[PDB]
Amino acid sequence: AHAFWSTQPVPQTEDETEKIVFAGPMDEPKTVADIPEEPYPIASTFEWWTPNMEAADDIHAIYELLRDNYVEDDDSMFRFNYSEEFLQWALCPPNYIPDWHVAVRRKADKKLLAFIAGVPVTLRMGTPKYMKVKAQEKGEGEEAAKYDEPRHICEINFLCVHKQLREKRLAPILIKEATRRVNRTNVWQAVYTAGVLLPTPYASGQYFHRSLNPEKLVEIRFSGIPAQYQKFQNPMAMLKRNYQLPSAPKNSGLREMKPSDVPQVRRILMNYLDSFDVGPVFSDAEISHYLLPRDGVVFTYVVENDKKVTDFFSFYRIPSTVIGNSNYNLLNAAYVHYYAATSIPLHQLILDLLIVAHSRGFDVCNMVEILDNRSFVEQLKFGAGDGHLRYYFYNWAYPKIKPSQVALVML
Ligand SMILES: CCCCCCCCCCCCCC(=O)SCCNC(=O)CCNC(=O)[C@H](O)C(C)(C)COP(=O)(O)OP(=O)(O)OC[C@H]1O[C@@H](n2cnc3c(N)ncnc32)[C@H](O)[C@@H]1OP(=O)(O)O
Ligand SMILES: CCN(C)c1nc(N(C)C2CCN(C)CC2)nc2ccc(S(=O)(=O)Nc3c(C)nn(C)c3C)cc12
Ligand SMILES: [Mg+2]
Repeated sequence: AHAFWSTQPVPQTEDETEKIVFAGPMDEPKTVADIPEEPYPIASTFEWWTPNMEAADDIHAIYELLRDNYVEDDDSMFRFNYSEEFLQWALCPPNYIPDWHVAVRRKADKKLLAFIAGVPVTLRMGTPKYMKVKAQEKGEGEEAAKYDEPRHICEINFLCVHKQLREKRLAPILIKEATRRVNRTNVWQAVYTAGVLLPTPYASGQYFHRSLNPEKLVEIRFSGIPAQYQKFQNPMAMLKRNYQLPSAPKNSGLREMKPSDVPQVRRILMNYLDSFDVGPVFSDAEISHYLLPRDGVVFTYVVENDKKVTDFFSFYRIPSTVIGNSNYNLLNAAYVHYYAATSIPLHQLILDLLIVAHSRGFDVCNMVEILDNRSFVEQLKFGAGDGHLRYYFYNWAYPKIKPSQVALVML
C-alpha cells in the first residue's frame, strides 16, 4: 500500500509504534563512505539544482513554485503564500548547509518543478519521561538513557511538486536525494511535520485559531457566522464585540526584543523547553536568528522589569492566497512561536500577543496544541480547527507522546 514508505526506516504501523520502548535508530549503522558520491539518477529531461538562498532570483523562483503549488485547504479556497523574506529566514539559519536545499529543474528552460528543504536543528529526542519510568521498573535504565544527549539532525520542510507533475513518483526521488545529501554530511535522523497521515507519527495535535478580524474572516469564508448567532437580531455586530481586543498591550514592562536581550531570552526559553520530551536546543546565534524582530516575518516582545527580562513571546507571519473573492486577495495570519512566562500567567502573556497582532493588521492567530498552548485556549477565545499537524522522525524509533510533550515549532 506504500511502495515508497515501505522501503524506508520508519515505523510501519501504529501496532509497531505501540511496542517501541526506547529512543534510538531504526536503520543499519552506516558511514559517509557507504553513501553514494553521485546524485541519484533522474530522467534526462530534468536536472538537479541547488538554489543559492542569498541570491534574490533563486529565492524568487522557490517563492513562485510555493505560491502556485504549495499546501491548500481541502476545499480549494486558500493556498499558503510564504513570502520571499520569510523563505530566506526559514531556510538560512546559522550554520545552514546549502547542499540540503534540493530542487529539480526542467533542463530545457530551468523551470523549477520540485523542491524540498533541509536545515540543521539540535534536538532533544531521547526516551520520554513516561517511558523512562517503565524502563526503571524493568531494570533497563541504561538502555533507556543511551540517546539522551541533544542530537544534531535535519529538519525537513517545503516539499513541493508542481501541479502539472503530480502523481508521477517525483516526491520519492526528491526525498531519496535529500536523504543522500544529509547522510553525506554524517547526519542520519530527520524531523518533519505534515497535515497528511504517513507511516507513522510519534505525535499529533489539533490546530486552533483565534479571530482578530471577524468581518473579513466571514467575507472570505474562513469562518461562518455560527448558528447560535442567528437568534440575534444582528449577527456581525455581536461577533465583532465578542472578539474585540485592547488597542494597546496590558503588561506595562512589554517592549520589542532587541539584540542585547539574546542571552536572557535564551536562558528563560531553554529552562522552559526542558519540561517537554521533544524540543530544540538553541545557541545565542540561533536565538538571534529565530527571535529577533524582522519586518513582515517575525515579531518578538519581552517583559522587562527591574532591568531583567522575565517573560517573552514571539509570532511569525504566513499569509494565504484567497482564491476567487472579489473583496480580498490575502489572509494575514499570525502563528504563535516560542514563548516563556515566569512572572505572569501564560494567558495574560498571550493576550498581549493577540493585542499586538491585531494592532499590526493580522486577521487570525493560529497555533497547534503543542507546548502549553492548551492552557490559554478557552480564556482567549481560540476555537479548534479541522486540521491536525502530525510529527514524524526519519530513522528514529520513538514511543508515542502527547502533543503537550512537544516543544518544536515548525514553520
Ligand atoms: C536523514 C535525512 C532524511 C531526510 C528526509 C526525511 C523524510 C522527509 C519526508 C518529506 C517530509 C515533507 C514535510 C512537508 O513538506 S509536508 C508538505 C507537503 N507539501 C504539500 O502538501 C504541497 C502540495 N502537494 C505536493 O506538492 C505534492 O502532492 C507532494 C510533493 C506532497 C506529493 O507529490 P505527489 O502527490 O506528486 O506524489 P508522488 O507520485 O510524487 O509520490 C507519492 C508518494 O509520496 C508520498 N507522499 C505524499 N505526500 C507526502 C508528504 N507530505 N510527505 C511525505 N511523503 C508524501 C505518498 O505517500 C507516496 O508514497 P507511497 O505512499 O507510495 O509509499
Ligand atoms: C497541517 C495542515 N494544516 C491543517 C495547517 N497547516 C498550517 N501550516 C502552516 C502548515 C503548512 C505546511 N506544513 C508546514 C504544515 C504547517 N497552518 C494551518 C492553519 C490552520 C488550520 S485550520 O485552522 O485547522 N484550518 C485551516 C486554515 C485556517 N487554513 N487551512 C489551509 C486549513 C486546513 C490548518 C493549518
Ligand atoms: Mg510526482
